[PDB]
Amino acid sequence: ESAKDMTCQEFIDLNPKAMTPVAWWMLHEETVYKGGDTVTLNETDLTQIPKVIEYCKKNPQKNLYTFKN
Amino acid sequence: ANESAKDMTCQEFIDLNPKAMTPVAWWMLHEETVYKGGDTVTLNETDLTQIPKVIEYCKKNPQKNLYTFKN
Repeated sequence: ESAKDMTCQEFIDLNPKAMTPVAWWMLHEETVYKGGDTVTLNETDLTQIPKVIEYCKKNPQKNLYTFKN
Repeated sequence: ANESAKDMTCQEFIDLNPKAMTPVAWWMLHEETVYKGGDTVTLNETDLTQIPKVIEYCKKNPQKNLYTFKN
C-alpha cells in the first residue's frame, strides 16, 4: 500500500487534490533535494508533473513509478 | 477556487486511495517548511509519529480541513 505500488490508472483516478503531492513524492523521494531552502514546487515539477499525467493516461496498466524509467 | 492540495478536507483525506495518504500527509507537513533533511528526500522519525496523528485527526474531525492539523 505504498506509493510505489500505485498503478497509473490509480494515479489518474486520485482525488485531484492528491495528485500533486503524489506525483511530487514519486519524482523526489530517494533523490537529492535541489529545490532550495524551503520545500516547494519548482519549475522541474511544472514540466514533469503534466508529463506524468500524460504518461499514465497512455500506460494505465503500468505502475506510476515506471515513469522514472 | 477549491481544487488545490491545500483545500483537501479531512473526509476527502480518509477517502483517499490508501497509497496516496502518506505522500499527501507528508506534503501537508513539509511544504513551505525549511528543508532539514539529508542529501536525499526520505521519511524521518517525526513523520513516523506525525502521519498517524494526521489520520487520527481527520477520522475524528471529518468536517475540518486536512491542513488545519498544523494549527
